[PDB]
Amino acid sequence: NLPDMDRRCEHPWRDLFLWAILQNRQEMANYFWAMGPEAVAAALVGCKIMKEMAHLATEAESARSMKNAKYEQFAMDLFSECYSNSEDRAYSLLV
Amino acid sequence: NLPDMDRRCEHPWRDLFLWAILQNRQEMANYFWAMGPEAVAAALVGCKIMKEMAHLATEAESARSMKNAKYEQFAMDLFSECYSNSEDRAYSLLV
Repeated sequence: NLPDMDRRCEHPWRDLFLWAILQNRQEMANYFWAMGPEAVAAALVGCKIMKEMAHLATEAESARSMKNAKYEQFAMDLFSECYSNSEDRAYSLLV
Repeated sequence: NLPDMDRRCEHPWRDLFLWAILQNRQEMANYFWAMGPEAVAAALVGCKIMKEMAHLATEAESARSMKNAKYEQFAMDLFSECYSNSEDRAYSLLV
């Protein structure tokens, strides 16, 4: 059921962001988020995955880093910019 | 019962740290601590000796300096570094 190994990924930045988030690589995750098409949803996904992995982390330092992921802050700030710009396209983006 | 005056001290940094701590010379004590083999235990010893001498100090300035010795802070920060590094060798160090 796996796709063709020879095909280009339809959402390459989405895939790279997921791959970097799933292994607590927050700098690359920030870069792939800043290079992605849908950044508010991506930041919310990153927030969810980080708070899900914070429970599974064995080391205290990694768990602390996951608990201080600040991806929800990225979503909030980007939506603040969007809502200041239009305040009507912002609702469409929300829905 | 005193040892040989001609022999090298087995723990020279330990002896210098004790000598500097016992006379409220905190800069040399910090140097000898930073140059010692077992620094968490040495910092805890310095904390103990400083809080013991703070009661015996006659002048208020010296007593204040002893009461602000911040050797326990050195032990805490070094153990924070050690616990962040391994978190398993840290327990062995503790025990």
